[PDB]
Amino acid sequence: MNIFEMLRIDEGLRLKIYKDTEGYYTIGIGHLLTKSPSLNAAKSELDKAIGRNTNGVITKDEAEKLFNQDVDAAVRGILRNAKMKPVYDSMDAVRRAAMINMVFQMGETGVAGFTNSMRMMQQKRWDEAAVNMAKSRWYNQTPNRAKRVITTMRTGTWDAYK
Ligand SMILES: [Cl-]
Ligand SMILES: [Cl-]
Repeated sequence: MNIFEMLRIDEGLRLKIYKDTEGYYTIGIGHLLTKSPSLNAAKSELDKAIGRNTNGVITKDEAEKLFNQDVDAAVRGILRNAKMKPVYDSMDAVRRAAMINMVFQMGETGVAGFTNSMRMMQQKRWDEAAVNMAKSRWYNQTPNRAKRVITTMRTGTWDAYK
């Protein structure tokens, strides 16, 4: 197990434009196209990212290609972030994966609001961090996924994904 398998489980795979849980157009493995309500807008964004006239449909290879780019960008975002980097650097690999999943789902902006939790993470206070993270819109909106990620943060193992 690695970050890629993990996120593939959490996000699934759809080759056609679809609305995610918040109702934003998305495609592939969690690739958000746009938050605007125009499907055209979306299609336009899609074509821009793929480099062709997709007509709202992509292949599996294309989806995986967007996915590689997206994972990479998320890691890089963490490293470039002054408050996150040190937390991330302080943790083992499994827990790092958990943080990348959060940033991938909610962006640097959303993750940005887990300060308190990140403090406890840095201090290796797992149980507490886990409890603090559950107090969030994130957990209330997408509880099953949140739970998986929280257990992974808490335990440092992949048990939630087995
Ligand atoms: Cl893109
Ligand atoms: Cl969920």
